[PDB]
Amino acid sequence: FQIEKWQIARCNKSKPQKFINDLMQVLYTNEYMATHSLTGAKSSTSRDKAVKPAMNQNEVQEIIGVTKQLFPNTDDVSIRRMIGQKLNNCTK
Amino acid sequence: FQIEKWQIARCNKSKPQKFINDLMQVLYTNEYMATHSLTGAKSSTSRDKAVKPAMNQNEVQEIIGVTKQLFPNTDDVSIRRMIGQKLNNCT
DNA sequence: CTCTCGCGAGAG
DNA sequence: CTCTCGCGAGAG
Repeated sequence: FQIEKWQIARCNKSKPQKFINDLMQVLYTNEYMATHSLTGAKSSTSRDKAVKPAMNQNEVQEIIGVTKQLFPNTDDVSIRRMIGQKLNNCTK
Repeated sequence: FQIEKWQIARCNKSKPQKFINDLMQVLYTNEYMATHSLTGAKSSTSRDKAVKPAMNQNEVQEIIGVTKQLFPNTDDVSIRRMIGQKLNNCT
């Protein structure tokens, strides 16, 4: 699993969160992003509810590497939160 | 309100979050940080308990300014989240 | 305390 | 859709 330049060409380059919003939209359906989390962990505030399965960690790490290449001043922890932010803003 | 170099000098320079954690512990008591949020916004979740009041926004901008001088490639909004993380760290 | 991290309101 | 930003479990 390898993100290509033609996928990267379609994505806002002004800001990392904007790049992530565009790239996730190129790679994934809305239904997929609404039903998965970054890590598959239970939310501290979800009691006795379905736990969303994790993204493919190979796809996560490719997403992070491509983002890091275009945004050298963003770091691992920030890009992870940004992928989570996009996933959190998708509804079934 | 101005942050002095003697306060900056007591702080980890390796990572912005470590710097912010050190800097805020030099400026504020644990109990102050325990009981404030960055902006004083009402929780999206716990709507019953009293709302933690905001930090002083002048102090916030002086912290972001001093952070930005040492970590010029960290953006303003990340620094705001890091100030938030450290307040949360005191709860 | 510290970090990571899924979630939510409510206003753009 | 998109952002800011507070809660809070669990492992460290």
